[PDB]
Amino acid sequence: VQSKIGSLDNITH
Amino acid sequence: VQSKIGSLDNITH
Amino acid sequence: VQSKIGSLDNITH
Amino acid sequence: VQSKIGSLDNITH
Amino acid sequence: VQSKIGSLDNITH
Amino acid sequence: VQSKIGSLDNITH
Amino acid sequence: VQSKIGSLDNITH
Amino acid sequence: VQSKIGSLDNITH
Amino acid sequence: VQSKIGSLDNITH
Amino acid sequence: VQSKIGSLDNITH
Amino acid sequence: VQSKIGSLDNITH
Amino acid sequence: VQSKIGSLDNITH
Amino acid sequence: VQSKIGSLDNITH
Amino acid sequence: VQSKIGSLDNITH
Amino acid sequence: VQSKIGSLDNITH
Amino acid sequence: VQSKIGSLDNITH
Amino acid sequence: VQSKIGSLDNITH
Amino acid sequence: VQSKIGSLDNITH
Amino acid sequence: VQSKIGSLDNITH
Amino acid sequence: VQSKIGSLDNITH
Amino acid sequence: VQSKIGSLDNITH
Amino acid sequence: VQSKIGSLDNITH
Amino acid sequence: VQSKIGSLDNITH
Amino acid sequence: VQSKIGSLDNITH
Repeated sequence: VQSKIGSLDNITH
Repeated sequence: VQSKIGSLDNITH
Repeated sequence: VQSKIGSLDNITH
Repeated sequence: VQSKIGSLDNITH
Repeated sequence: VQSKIGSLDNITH
Repeated sequence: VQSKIGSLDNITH
Repeated sequence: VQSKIGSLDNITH
Repeated sequence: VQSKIGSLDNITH
Repeated sequence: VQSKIGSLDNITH
Repeated sequence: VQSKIGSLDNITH
Repeated sequence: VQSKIGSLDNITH
Repeated sequence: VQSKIGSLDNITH
Repeated sequence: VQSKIGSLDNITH
Repeated sequence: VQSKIGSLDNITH
Repeated sequence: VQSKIGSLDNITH
Repeated sequence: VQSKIGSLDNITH
Repeated sequence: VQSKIGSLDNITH
Repeated sequence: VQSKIGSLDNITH
Repeated sequence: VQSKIGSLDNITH
Repeated sequence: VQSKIGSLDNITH
Repeated sequence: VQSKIGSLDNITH
Repeated sequence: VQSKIGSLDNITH
Repeated sequence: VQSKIGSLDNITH
Repeated sequence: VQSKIGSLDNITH
């Protein structure tokens, strides 16, 4: 509700 | 409800 | 509710 | 679950 | 589930 | 669960 | 009852 | 009852 | 009852 | 069995 | 069994 | 069994 | 079972 | 079981 | 069981 | 179950 | 079940 | 269960 | 209900 | 209810 | 209820 | 459900 | 559920 | 549930 997910998994390989 | 997903998996390989 | 997740796992390999 | 009730009964006299 | 009730009964006299 | 009740009965006389 | 309601599931293998 | 309701499922293999 | 309600599950393998 | 399961009842007299 | 399970009842007289 | 489980009852006289 | 009803109602006006 | 009802109501006006 | 009811109500006006 | 088993009802109005 | 089994009903108006 | 078993009801109005 | 079992097994040996 | 069991097993040996 | 067991096992040996 | 309700079973072996 | 309700069982071995 | 309610069991061995 009225929320934001910027990211969950930011993997740099 | 009135929410935003910018991204879930941002993989840089 | 009215919350934000910037990130959960930031892995640099 | 992630719901909302603005009102149920709006009675005027 | 992710629903909304704006009102149920709007009664005026 | 992550819900909200703004009001149930709004009665005026 | 024995449900998956209003949830998010992210799985990276 | 034994349902998947209002959910998101992201799977990356 | 025996449900997954309003939850987030992130799994990285 | 003879239940009101996940229902909405609105009765106005 | 003869229950009100996850329901909403609104009765106005 | 003959219970009110996770329900909302609103009664206005 | 092996019973007798002589009468039930004897009403006189 | 092996019983008798002579009468139940004897009403006179 | 092996019982008798002579009468229950004997009302006179 | 919720029955009228081997009973006698006498109603006078 | 929800039956009238071996019963006697006498109604007088 | 919730029955009227082997009982007698006499009602006079 | 209002029944009777005279016998079930009559074994002579 | 209002019943009677005369016998169940009558064994002669 | 209002019943009677004369006997259950009548064994002669 | 998977019950013996109002039944009679006689087994002789 | 998986019950003996209002039943009679006679077993002879 | 997995009960003997209002029943009769006679076992002869």
